[PDB]
Amino acid sequence: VSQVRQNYHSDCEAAVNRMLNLELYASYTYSSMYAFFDRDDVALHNVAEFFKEHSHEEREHAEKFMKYQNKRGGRVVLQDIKKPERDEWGNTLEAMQAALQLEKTVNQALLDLHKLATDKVDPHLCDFLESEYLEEQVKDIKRIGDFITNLKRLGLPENGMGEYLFDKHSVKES
Amino acid sequence: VSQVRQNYHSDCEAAVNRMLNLELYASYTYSSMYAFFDRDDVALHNVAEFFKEHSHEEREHAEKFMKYQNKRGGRVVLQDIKKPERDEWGNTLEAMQAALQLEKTVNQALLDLHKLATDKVDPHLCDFLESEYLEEQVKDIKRIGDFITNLKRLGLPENGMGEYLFDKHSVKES
Amino acid sequence: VSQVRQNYHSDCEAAVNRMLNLELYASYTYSSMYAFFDRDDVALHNVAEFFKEHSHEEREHAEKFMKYQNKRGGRVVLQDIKKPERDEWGNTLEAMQAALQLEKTVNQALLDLHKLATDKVDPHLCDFLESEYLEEQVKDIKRIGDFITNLKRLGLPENGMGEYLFDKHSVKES
Amino acid sequence: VSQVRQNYHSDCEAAVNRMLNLELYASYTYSSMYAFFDRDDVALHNVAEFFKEHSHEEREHAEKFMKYQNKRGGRVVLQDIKKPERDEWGNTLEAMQAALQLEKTVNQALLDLHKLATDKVDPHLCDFLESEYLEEQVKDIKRIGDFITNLKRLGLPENGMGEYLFDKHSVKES
Ligand SMILES: [Cl-]
Ligand SMILES: [Cl-]
Ligand SMILES: [Cl-]
Ligand SMILES: [Cl-]
Ligand SMILES: [Cl-]
Ligand SMILES: [Cl-]
Ligand SMILES: [Cl-]
Ligand SMILES: [Cl-]
Ligand SMILES: [Cl-]
Ligand SMILES: [Cl-]
Ligand SMILES: [Cl-]
Ligand SMILES: [Cl-]
Ligand SMILES: [Cl-]
Ligand SMILES: [Cl-]
Ligand SMILES: [Cl-]
Ligand SMILES: [Cl-]
Ligand SMILES: [Cl-]
Ligand SMILES: [Cl-]
Ligand SMILES: [Cl-]
Ligand SMILES: [Cl-]
Ligand SMILES: [Cl-]
Ligand SMILES: [Cl-]
Ligand SMILES: [Cl-]
Ligand SMILES: [Cl-]
Ligand SMILES: [Cl-]
Ligand SMILES: [Cl-]
Ligand SMILES: [Cl-]
Ligand SMILES: [Cl-]
Ligand SMILES: [Cl-]
Ligand SMILES: [Cl-]
Ligand SMILES: [Cl-]
Ligand SMILES: [Cl-]
Ligand SMILES: [Cl-]
Ligand SMILES: [Cl-]
Ligand SMILES: [Cl-]
Ligand SMILES: [Cl-]
Ligand SMILES: [Cl-]
Ligand SMILES: [Cl-]
Ligand SMILES: [Cl-]
Ligand SMILES: [Cl-]
Ligand SMILES: [Cl-]
Ligand SMILES: [Fe+2]
Ligand SMILES: [Fe+2]
Ligand SMILES: [Fe+2]
Ligand SMILES: [Fe+2]
Ligand SMILES: [Fe+2]
Ligand SMILES: [Fe+2]
Ligand SMILES: [Fe+2]
Ligand SMILES: [Fe+2]
Ligand SMILES: [Fe+2]
Ligand SMILES: [Mg+2]
Ligand SMILES: [Mg+2]
Ligand SMILES: [Mg+2]
Ligand SMILES: [Mg+2]
Ligand SMILES: [Mg+2]
Ligand SMILES: [Mg+2]
Ligand SMILES: [Mg+2]
Ligand SMILES: [Mg+2]
Ligand SMILES: [Mg+2]
Ligand SMILES: [Mg+2]
Ligand SMILES: [Mg+2]
Ligand SMILES: [Mg+2]
Ligand SMILES: [Mg+2]
Ligand SMILES: [Mg+2]
Ligand SMILES: [Mg+2]
Ligand SMILES: [Mg+2]
Ligand SMILES: [Mg+2]
Ligand SMILES: [Mg+2]
Ligand SMILES: [Mg+2]
Ligand SMILES: [Mg+2]
Ligand SMILES: [Mg+2]
Ligand SMILES: [Mg+2]
Ligand SMILES: [Mg+2]
Ligand SMILES: [Mg+2]
Ligand SMILES: [Mg+2]
Ligand SMILES: [Mg+2]
Ligand SMILES: [Mg+2]
Ligand SMILES: [Mg+2]
Ligand SMILES: [Mg+2]
Ligand SMILES: [Mg+2]
Ligand SMILES: [Mg+2]
Ligand SMILES: [Mg+2]
Ligand SMILES: [Mg+2]
Repeated sequence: VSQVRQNYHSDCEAAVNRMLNLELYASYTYSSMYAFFDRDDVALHNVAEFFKEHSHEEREHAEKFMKYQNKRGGRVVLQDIKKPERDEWGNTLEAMQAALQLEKTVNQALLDLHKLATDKVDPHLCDFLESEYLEEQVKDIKRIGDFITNLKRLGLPENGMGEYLFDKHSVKES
Repeated sequence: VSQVRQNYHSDCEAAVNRMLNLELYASYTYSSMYAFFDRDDVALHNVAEFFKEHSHEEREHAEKFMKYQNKRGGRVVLQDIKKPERDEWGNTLEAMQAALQLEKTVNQALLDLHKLATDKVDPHLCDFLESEYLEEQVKDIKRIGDFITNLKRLGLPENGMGEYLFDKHSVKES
Repeated sequence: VSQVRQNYHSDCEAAVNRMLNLELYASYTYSSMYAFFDRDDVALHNVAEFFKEHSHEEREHAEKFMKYQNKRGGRVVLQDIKKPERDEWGNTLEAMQAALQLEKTVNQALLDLHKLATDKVDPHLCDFLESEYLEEQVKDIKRIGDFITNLKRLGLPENGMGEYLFDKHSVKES
Repeated sequence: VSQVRQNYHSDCEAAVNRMLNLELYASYTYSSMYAFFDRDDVALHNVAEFFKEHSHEEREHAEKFMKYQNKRGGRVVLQDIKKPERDEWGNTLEAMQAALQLEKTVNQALLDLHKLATDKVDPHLCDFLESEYLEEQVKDIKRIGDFITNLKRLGLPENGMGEYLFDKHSVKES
């Protein structure tokens, strides 16, 4: 084994690799949403830039797992990054609903990894997840939920003026 | 009696304690409104922060009565702070209507205390109410009335776009 | 359930509401201590301001639980804030002893909530308590214990000069 | 009558002259206390300077009544300023007790003048007293009461160390 390895279970090492892949998958889905809202026949540029920023965040999340793996003496093993589930995202409401589900999927994987780390008595991995992932996850889920509530209030999907107003007032001006 | 006490009637001392409690009650009601508008299924954050700020203002009002009591040689006597009348506040219009009524209730108590102070020939207490409470009360009542007029103009409760616009333009961006 | 809710047990939601109430109760007790030490026949103004500051801290603690509740998709439910156990607090030693007991009561409730969160496998709630509450609690308990030791050294309750000196040197000049 | 005179009763004019004299009397008493604490066999210089400052404040109070009289078209009429009741003031506790009584005597005269102004339906004079005199009076009475409580706590009159400590910590370093 690696000269640095201590209290790091093979199962946790493998699960970290799977989590890395999921972060990259999430990044790619957000990239797709960016490209969709940038289309000339969609043209909601603040929404597009919101998703582009989140795509970058998720890739940073992935890189943090790579660094973590090496710090513990595990070995990064990469797999294909699967393309997103859709090629087009409907409108801001449909995209935000998909984002909420994606964030909850990522959250569940993080919680499952915490359970595994707990089972294998790995407090360093528990701390890493709690300090770097779990709270930012709850914050993102809350933000997207708040957005969905406002999109519904604004009459999405039917109310185009509502969708226009959301892009101008609810997401940061880019 | 207290060595500082002069021209301070027992009835006024007691009424100041009751007014202190009412300020704390008002604070707590505004706290509840803050928490409601912060819910993910309500998500009107500028409205939420408006009510949070008012909750802090009312607690400051209460503390000013505590200080006043001691300055005159009266004794602060606290009672339970009753929970607010509602657990959920409907929407921005319903909440603002409740706020208007609350501010008028507080105003009536201040006016009643002024009547008592006048009856007991206590010009210091009259001045305190006039200089620190009565005008700020009229200003807050006017502000909330103006808000209600605009919420009705915007089609509340039915018009969700109107409610969204109020939160963006009528209350301070937080 | 709330669209944001994930891995949040009803028992934990309820316990967070109870903890919120306890924070408000603690705030109110400290408010009472402030008013007592501000009396003309007590007149220990640095001690008074110490308790006023702690009253504000506890209310901030309460507000942080409200925000937490909403972030997780729980619902804030408020109850009456009970008045403090005493109307007068004796002297600086008696008040500090009551403060120590209060801080230990709050600490026990936080520890009990951590046990519940652990039982329900909620690492986000565990992290929240550990990162935002448990250490600041230990620090406050240590500070108050240190104060009590010094008040006893200074000859409280009998030694009025000792009590005067504590207010001038041990608590921050306000 | 004076070309400016309007709604100013002769009784109020006379009472303003009497109040002016009382302010000058209070100033002179505080001057005497200053000189006493400046004695080489008393030598409490921060206490001395406290009383000197208050002597100046009272003379400013007197001058404000002179200005007021002329603003309303009344005529300033001066009488002898009687010497203080004592030639020596015992110690810090005795002096502060005399100061408390003096401030309450001045306060009673201000309250009596407010009653007269009310009886003669003079809202300008009522406002003047409320805005310029009554609250600063309550503040000074509270401050002196707080001092007396602390002097007693410090073991005055017998405890010379207590008296020394009061001069160093309770009154401003001059
Ligand atoms: Cl290992
Ligand atoms: Cl181990
Ligand atoms: Cl692997
Ligand atoms: Cl496959
Ligand atoms: Cl999808
Ligand atoms: Cl598709
Ligand atoms: Cl998903
Ligand atoms: Cl985090
Ligand atoms: Cl939003
Ligand atoms: Cl609509
Ligand atoms: Cl705008
Ligand atoms: Cl009285
Ligand atoms: Cl009177
Ligand atoms: Cl009462
Ligand atoms: Cl009741
Ligand atoms: Cl109501
Ligand atoms: Cl309700
Ligand atoms: Cl009401
Ligand atoms: Cl006002
Ligand atoms: Cl408005
Ligand atoms: Cl409408
Ligand atoms: Cl859940
Ligand atoms: Cl789970
Ligand atoms: Cl509950
Ligand atoms: Cl009960
Ligand atoms: Cl107690
Ligand atoms: Cl009691
Ligand atoms: Cl307790
Ligand atoms: Cl902490
Ligand atoms: Cl200490
Ligand atoms: Cl001792
Ligand atoms: Cl006239
Ligand atoms: Cl007239
Ligand atoms: Cl005259
Ligand atoms: Cl004579
Ligand atoms: Cl005398
Ligand atoms: Cl004499
Ligand atoms: Cl006198
Ligand atoms: Cl004043
Ligand atoms: Cl003092
Ligand atoms: Cl003594
Ligand atoms: Fe992520
Ligand atoms: Fe994410
Ligand atoms: Fe108020
Ligand atoms: Fe108010
Ligand atoms: Fe706009
Ligand atoms: Fe607390
Ligand atoms: Fe505390
Ligand atoms: Fe004066
Ligand atoms: Fe004076
Ligand atoms: Mg090797
Ligand atoms: Mg392996
Ligand atoms: Mg495929
Ligand atoms: Mg842990
Ligand atoms: Mg953290
Ligand atoms: Mg994030
Ligand atoms: Mg995320
Ligand atoms: Mg995340
Ligand atoms: Mg937000
Ligand atoms: Mg007494
Ligand atoms: Mg009474
Ligand atoms: Mg009830
Ligand atoms: Mg005013
Ligand atoms: Mg106001
Ligand atoms: Mg108000
Ligand atoms: Mg008010
Ligand atoms: Mg306005
Ligand atoms: Mg729903
Ligand atoms: Mg439940
Ligand atoms: Mg009870
Ligand atoms: Mg920490
Ligand atoms: Mg603390
Ligand atoms: Mg604490
Ligand atoms: Mg604490
Ligand atoms: Mg320390
Ligand atoms: Mg003429
Ligand atoms: Mg005349
Ligand atoms: Mg004579
Ligand atoms: Mg004033
Ligand atoms: Mg003054
Ligand atoms: Mg004065
Ligand atoms: Mg005065
Ligand atoms: Mg003071």
